Amino acid sequence: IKNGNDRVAALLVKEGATLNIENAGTFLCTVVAKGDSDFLKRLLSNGIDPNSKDYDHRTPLHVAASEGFYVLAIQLVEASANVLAKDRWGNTPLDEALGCGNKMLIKLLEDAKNSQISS
Amino acid sequence: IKNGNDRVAALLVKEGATLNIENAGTFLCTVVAKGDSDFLKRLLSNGIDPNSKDYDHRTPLHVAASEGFYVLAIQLVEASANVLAKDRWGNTPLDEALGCGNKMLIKLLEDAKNSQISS
Amino acid sequence: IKNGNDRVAALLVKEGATLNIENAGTFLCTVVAKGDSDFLKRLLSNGIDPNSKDYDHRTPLHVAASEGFYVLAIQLVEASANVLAKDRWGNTPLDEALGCGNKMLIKLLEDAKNSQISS
Repeated sequence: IKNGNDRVAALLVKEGATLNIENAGTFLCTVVAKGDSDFLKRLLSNGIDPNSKDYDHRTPLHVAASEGFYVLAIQLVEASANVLAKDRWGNTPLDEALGCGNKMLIKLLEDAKNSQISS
Repeated sequence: IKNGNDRVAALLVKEGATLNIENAGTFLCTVVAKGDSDFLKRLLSNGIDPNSKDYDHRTPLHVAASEGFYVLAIQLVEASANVLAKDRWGNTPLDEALGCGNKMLIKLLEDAKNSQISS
Repeated sequence: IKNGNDRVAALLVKEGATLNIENAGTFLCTVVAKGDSDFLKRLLSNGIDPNSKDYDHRTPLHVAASEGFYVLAIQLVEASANVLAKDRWGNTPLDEALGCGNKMLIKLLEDAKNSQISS
């Protein structure tokens, strides 16, 4: 995946390939920090769980809201990985999105959270 | 350092060597999550920064103090680690240790706070 | 174990070896005094008794809990160490940990006490 050769990965997943990595929550949290949107798109194509949390119990929804990224959050919201999960500090990702700002993306995040809460 | 070969590690220090790891703050706070002490004790002997910030600007002192690591906290402050730091939301490591609740850690944090005040 | 050569240590275990040290209780409780975590962890892998009594009939759990060693306490109880022990004057390790004062240690001691009650 990191080499950009997704064609080979199709054969592997057809044979029963599983993407298991230690401390996946930390790995899935630092990818959005670098802004590698293309790299992140291939990750969810492998069926990896996006609800993993780091040592501080922070889902990728928390960092995406704090980072103020709209494109990354839109793809992450499509994965449907929780709506509002309390962290060690006790702050829900929805609350972090409102505090961070970005009303253009805050409304989209709120609508995505409302849709997730409705389901 | 990974295999504990301090004899070989000390040779490189004399001949000239340093630790160049991507996401030093993120990597260092992950080590303290497991709880190993000897692995990171020799790391500080190679000149690694103990105050490196993670993606959430969280010092390893915050990780050690919040979970309840005590023997590791004194090791970190032995490397002149800052104690008046703040997190992304805003919280001092001494306040975080006091918030969790530990008489022994509060006294150690107060001593660290006194050292910072004395400077 | 002294030099950390676990590779050589594991060979002796397979070929047949054991630790025969005079005053095992006195020696073991001295290990936790300095606070090294890697040294005593491999000791339990060789079958050393974690409940060996010292000259004052003090278990290593009492030494770790009284001073405030938390990461070592979970290591000792991982070797099926007794938690309802008594000292020469008479004091449970859970009571000693509670007497010193530690919210994290009290919960761990209560969990250890629950395991002893469940048996």
